Amino acid sequence: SKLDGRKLDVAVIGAGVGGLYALHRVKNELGMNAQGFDDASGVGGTWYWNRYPGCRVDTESTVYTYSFDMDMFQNWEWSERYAKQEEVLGYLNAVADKHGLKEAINFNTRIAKMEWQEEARRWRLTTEAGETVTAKYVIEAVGLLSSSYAPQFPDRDKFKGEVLLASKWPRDEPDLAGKRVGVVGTGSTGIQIITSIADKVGHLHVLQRTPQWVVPLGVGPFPKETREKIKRDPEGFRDWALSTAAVFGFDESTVSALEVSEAERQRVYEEAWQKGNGFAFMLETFSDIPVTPEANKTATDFIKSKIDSIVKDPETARKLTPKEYYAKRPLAADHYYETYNRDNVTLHDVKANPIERFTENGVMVGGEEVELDVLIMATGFDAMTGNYLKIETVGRDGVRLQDEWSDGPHAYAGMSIANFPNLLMVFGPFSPFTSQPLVHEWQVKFLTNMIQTAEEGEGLIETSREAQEEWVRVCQEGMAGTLFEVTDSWINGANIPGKPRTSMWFMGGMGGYMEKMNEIKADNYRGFSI
Ligand SMILES: Cc1cc2nc3c(=O)[nH]c(=O)nc-3n(C[C@H](O)[C@H](O)[C@H](O)COP(=O)(O)OP(=O)(O)OC[C@H]3O[C@@H](n4cnc5c(N)ncnc54)[C@H](O)[C@@H]3O)c2cc1C
Ligand SMILES: NC(=O)c1ccc[n+]([C@@H]2O[C@H](COP(=O)([O-])OP(=O)(O)OC[C@H]3O[C@@H](n4cnc5c(N)ncnc54)[C@H](OP(=O)(O)O)[C@@H]3O)[C@@H](O)[C@H]2O)c1
Repeated sequence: SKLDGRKLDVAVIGAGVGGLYALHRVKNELGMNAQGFDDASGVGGTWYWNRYPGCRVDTESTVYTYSFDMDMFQNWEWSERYAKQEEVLGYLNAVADKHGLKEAINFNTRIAKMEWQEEARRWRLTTEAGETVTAKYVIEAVGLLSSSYAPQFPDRDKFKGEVLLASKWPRDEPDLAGKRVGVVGTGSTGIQIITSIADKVGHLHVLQRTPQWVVPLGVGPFPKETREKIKRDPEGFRDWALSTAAVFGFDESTVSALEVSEAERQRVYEEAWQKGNGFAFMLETFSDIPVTPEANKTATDFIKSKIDSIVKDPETARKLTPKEYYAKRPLAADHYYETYNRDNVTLHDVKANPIERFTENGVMVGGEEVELDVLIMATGFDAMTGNYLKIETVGRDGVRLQDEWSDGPHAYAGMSIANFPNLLMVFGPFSPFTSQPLVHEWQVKFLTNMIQTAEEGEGLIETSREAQEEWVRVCQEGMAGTLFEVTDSWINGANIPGKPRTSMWFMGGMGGYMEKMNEIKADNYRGFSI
């Protein structure tokens, strides 16, 4: 192998949003000998793999975009407000084409192991094919929502049909027309598939373990007026977006739902309902919706009244009504609840009627057979830690990341890990809960500036255990003051049997994150030893 034996300054793991910019920064902007690695055959990460029907971003294309190339930031002709998967993938390919990244990426190359060599001051990487690559620094951009999860029901051998994984959709597009199709899952992926295929399949069986509080997305044209605002001052727009908590293209509300009149609550929620977008409904309306049960109930009572008015069959309306708080990743899709009024859609509550096993012709659900041609798993991810822990990662004195993270992840600022020198993450665990591209850019700029500083001397970046544990503690405390603390979902690991259930996010928003990180940088990179 020509790769075998290669010696790099920087290895970038991943060629999604994070890895592409990380590689551009170290190779093109900083002039380092750097290459990327991805098990995918091309760039795009998320947008390369998730080719399922209806896949689309929930962040407006004004903010789900790079800003580092100011020409593309102001002039890329996004076709609509919320870009579909193919368009995002096309954009990432155009970025990689323009900046010569593909020639510096080793595609179809999975990193199986990385081991710190203290005397050599290098990381030794082993690919799945057994090739050895060394790098002074590793920038790990393997994604928080990249390790697919799907239950394996008994007797799959008996089933004559197809079982598809939405997050690793087949490269040859499946034929769904006229078929009996089951969808397992009603998170963001499931609701996109459901609304995309309901009028194409012969019959759609929605296998719903837990309904969530869906609001409209507001699919529509690209906001020309925001783009005019950007062109006055694209850096100012970028900086404004980063100053918000979620970086979703709006200012979060500072008004408590409980300090206004009932008429104002109704006005605000109706306005947000017509505007669309789940993050806006949860955060642009009032300030305390995911904080107190009383405020949360004003929002869910509103959504419940919509469900009841839309869904013709009352029992179906009740099955679509969650019992949990509105305290998961907020969901949005257009014409969602109306789907259940179709004569070819059946909703199954598979908490009350569990999926028991496969049969020859379908699936057993609460004691009755549901005949299926196709079963689509929209079941999410071993989130946050899944793909980090798939790389055997050996740090100082042989310490294994698998052991360090045995009770949950521990990391400093979502970018470094104590006992793993010169290993930097893009948007790792304990990052802020934000839209990702503009925040990836900010983090990449922060960590590559640390690399450049390290390269002026010894070339060693170590992170303090105490700083890491204090960062983790701040994230735990922030979660513990919200309803996310008492609402199980992938956000706290509860969706994976056996997985530690714990806080894994910084909860102060991007504005608060940057303030903390800038204070750390100003205090001679407190918690880092460079
Ligand atoms: C359906 C879906 C919709 C989403 N919508 C939004 C949205 O609207 N707004 C938003 O902000 N975020 C959204 N996200 C989050 C999305 O993950 C991020 O926006 C972003 O795409 C993540 O980029 P990344 O580079 O961090 O990781 P990824 O996109 O996951 O890319 C990581 C790449 O590295 C590969 N890789 C992993 N391990 C290895 C290894 N050992 N060796 C070699 N290669 C490896 C992976 O296979 C992958 O190709 C969505 C995610 C999904 C799945
Ligand atoms: N529109 C977008 O921008 C978009 C689209 C897709 C994904 N994403 C991102 O990716 C994240 C994950 O979304 P996702 O929908 O793929 O996954 P998800 O939010 O984890 O939802 C998974 C769904 O599958 C059900 N599920 C999991 N295991 C199951 C099992 N054994 N048996 C039956 N049902 C099971 C889950 O029910 P339970 O609730 O009972 O566990 C849930 O309804 C999103 O929250 C979001 O951050 C964004």
